Amino acid sequence: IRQYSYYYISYDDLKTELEDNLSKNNGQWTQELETDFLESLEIELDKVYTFCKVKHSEVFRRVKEVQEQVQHTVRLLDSNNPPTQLDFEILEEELSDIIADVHDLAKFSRLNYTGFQKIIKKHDKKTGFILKPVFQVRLDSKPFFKENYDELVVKISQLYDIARTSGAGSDGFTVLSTKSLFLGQKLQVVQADIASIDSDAVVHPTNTDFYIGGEVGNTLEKKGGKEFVEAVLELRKKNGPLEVAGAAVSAGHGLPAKFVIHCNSPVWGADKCEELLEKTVKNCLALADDKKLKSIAFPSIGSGRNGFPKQTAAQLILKAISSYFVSTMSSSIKTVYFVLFDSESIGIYVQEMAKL
Repeated sequence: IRQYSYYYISYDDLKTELEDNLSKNNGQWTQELETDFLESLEIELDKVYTFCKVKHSEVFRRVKEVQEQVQHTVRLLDSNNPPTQLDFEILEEELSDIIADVHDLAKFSRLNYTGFQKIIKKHDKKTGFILKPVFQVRLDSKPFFKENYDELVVKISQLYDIARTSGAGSDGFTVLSTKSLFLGQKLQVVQADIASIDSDAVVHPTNTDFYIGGEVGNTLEKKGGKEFVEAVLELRKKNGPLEVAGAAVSAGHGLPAKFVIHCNSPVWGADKCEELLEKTVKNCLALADDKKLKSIAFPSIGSGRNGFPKQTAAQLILKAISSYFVSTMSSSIKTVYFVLFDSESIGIYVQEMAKL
């Protein structure tokens, strides 16, 4: 049966009134009929307005109750107590009730708003009495709805663009492939200048002395300028040299990135070099979590001048990233970017990501 009141539309009785009065006066209208009709309109407007005001506060009270419930369940887990079957049942019932109310309120508001506009247009046309400006004043003093079609389309189109470009936006870098890990972390292959990527952290493969002359180092220096170079130099003095598989962080001065994570990857052929490449990646991720970062961008570390075969490097890096999020309780990292420039590397990473 539902609450009947959401099915109430003022236009229905207002139309009947307008038409019954027209018919009874042979299609003629009078100031007396106009006075009565404006009274009906004002009554209907107050009815619709007060209803909307009441229902919005009701929704608000119920969502607050919902928040307390879900908060309660989080606190249970924090205290090592299990969420219960009853808790899920109650939460789902409350939510489905709220959405029913929101959905019916949305419909009720739109249809009644359209109603007032349409009954006025009909009235002014059929009667020759121009009521639109006077009723507009009433309508504006009792706001219950506004279409704002332009703003609506703008926002919906933003969501369209975000979803279509897999979250980057069409003006942003290009996302080529996305895979989600079990806990929800996104792995994305992107084509871009890694220096222009505006992730929380960018990874700079380097050596024990923080040499910045590598490919990534160079593009960071191009983008970041003197501030980047000086920041790296300061990090070298403060941190000391980078051990193999070691990582260290500097501020991303002059860079879109907030932080630069510098790592010292092992050389291909060195003792335990594959294991050390994994450790390098996890150490980068650990530092990103340490700074509470939500995103980190890797180039293909190891496969450059360190001489790792591209497929092997990709396989090891993805293995380490997967391992890390399995091991790490409540990581802040939501997205890992793989910033690649050529087709073969893109192909290799896409192939390896599918194997997970």
